[PDB]
Amino acid sequence: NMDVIGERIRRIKEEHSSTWHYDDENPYKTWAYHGSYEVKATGSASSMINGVVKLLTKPWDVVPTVTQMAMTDTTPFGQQRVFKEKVDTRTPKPMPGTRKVMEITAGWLWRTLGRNKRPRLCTREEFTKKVRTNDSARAAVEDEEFWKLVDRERELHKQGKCGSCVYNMMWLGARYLEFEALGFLNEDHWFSRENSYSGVEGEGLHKLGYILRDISKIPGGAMYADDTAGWDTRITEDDLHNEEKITQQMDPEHRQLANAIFKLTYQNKVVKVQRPTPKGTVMDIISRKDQRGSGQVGTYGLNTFTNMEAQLIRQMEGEGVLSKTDLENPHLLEKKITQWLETKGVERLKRMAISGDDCVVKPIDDRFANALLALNDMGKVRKDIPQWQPSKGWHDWQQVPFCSHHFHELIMKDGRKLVVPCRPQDELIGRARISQGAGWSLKETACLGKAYAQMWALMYFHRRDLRLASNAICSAVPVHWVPHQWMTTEDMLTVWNRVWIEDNPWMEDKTPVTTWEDVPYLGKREDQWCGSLIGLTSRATWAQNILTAIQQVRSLIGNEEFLDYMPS
Ligand SMILES: CC(=O)Oc1ccc2oc(=O)sc2c1
Ligand SMILES: [Zn+2]
Ligand SMILES: [Zn+2]
Repeated sequence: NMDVIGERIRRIKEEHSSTWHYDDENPYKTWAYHGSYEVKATGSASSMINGVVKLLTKPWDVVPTVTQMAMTDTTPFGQQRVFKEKVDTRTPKPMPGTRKVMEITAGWLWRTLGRNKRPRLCTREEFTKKVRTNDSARAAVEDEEFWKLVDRERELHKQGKCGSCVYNMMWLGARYLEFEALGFLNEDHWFSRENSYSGVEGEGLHKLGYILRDISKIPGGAMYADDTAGWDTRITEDDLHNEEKITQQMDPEHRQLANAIFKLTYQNKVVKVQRPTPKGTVMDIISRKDQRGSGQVGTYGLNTFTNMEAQLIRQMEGEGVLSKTDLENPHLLEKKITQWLETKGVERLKRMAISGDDCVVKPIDDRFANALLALNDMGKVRKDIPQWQPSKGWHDWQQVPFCSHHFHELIMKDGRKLVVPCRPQDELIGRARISQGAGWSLKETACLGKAYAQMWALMYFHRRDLRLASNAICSAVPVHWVPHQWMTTEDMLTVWNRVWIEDNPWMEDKTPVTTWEDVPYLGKREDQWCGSLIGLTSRATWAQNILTAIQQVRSLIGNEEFLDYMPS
């Protein structure tokens, strides 16, 4: 406990020797509380509306989901409330047999993931380049020799000590050191689909639907997509020990630094959290030994790894490999587990799409639906369902939720088929109406709106309202103002052809599309089912007079150069 985190706590208290105290009105139940000092609030109850896209989406002024997205509470008041929900709980220890199959599966999964690639340290030059292309963390620290502070803390890590690696709910220094030891998982694409079979790292939203359709071709039962209640809070001490096994593939200098990250920063953590008190705002210093910190490099990759392991074990239980007697058995035999992993594991990974805590799996049959002993005992309890009620799956991949989307198959006029991402339209419009940052000119606000308009033309062109609104936004913003593929000056029909035709591996016929008229929409019934306002008179009035709203935005912007992108 204190031998690992003590030095960090001593430096925090010494820096704030004035106003340091032990408040017993602290609410912490499952975290170790250490002390508090005096800062005052950072955050807001709601953020600003993007006025450009708001002026151009008037019928959605009267939509409750759009209004709610007036940002969440980042104030210390709102910060303490998120803490009560799930962060301040304890996950029960898994049973001894459960712990063993997790260890066996983790060993096999890391060896499979490391079959072609080798771990490596990441570099100051990589970290610096990443920042520039996107005790405070800015683009201003990497040009200053603050790398000597990084250098001094690394020497502590090499001795098994930690001095200043703390996260809140040098800071950039702690995150560089984590990137240095574990950044290879992301930078060398360990969870790409080719390397991990279940992963989708770097695939991109326009590919996820095609992947789901490919999974549907595998013989088996329904497709299951269970959400876990607060996944990051359900990462156990056993989970962290299993994730640590990647260090066995490292060179000793690398192993030493990654072992320091795992033991001192993941399996012992020191956290700052703001709290309101009748005297004001207060920064509390807390610590615990399990759960995952969301503000960390490698959070995504390690969550993907542990979810891959968890879903494999659930497939195991569905197929009869694991029983309740096995999960309780402290002397469980490895044989049947290893044999299943070596004969079936890769085939079973291919039945899954897994992005962090988000998973889709198509097991060999539907026994999986009621295979819940290991899933619950591992702590990955499903959200908003009785603990032992069978999972409900889908027999249409187009109904499966993944990455906050579902995916529609679209027949183009020329007969070729697209697979497009989609979500309830109010979520897309509600997000595009939110800017963040207080001191943002009309120009920066117009550029962000243009950025949303280009994403809509590239990803959501098939929704009638969004293509209209996207065209209206781009007509209202100067053509020469410029805001992953939707941040450029290229003609959006050109970018569309590159993404959906040219570089699309599921499009055999590379024949380019020459007009937006050849770019299809969802069927009208599906468009309305997914939130379209087409068919309402307030939408027809908006569409009919949209040039008026465009010209009003142009009048206020000034005498810049505008192009008309023809919105009705
Ligand atoms: C064929 C065509 O002109 O389509 C578009 C649509 C939106 C848009 O926003 C830009 O910056 S360029 C651009 C082109
Ligand atoms: Zn440290
Ligand atoms: Zn849809």
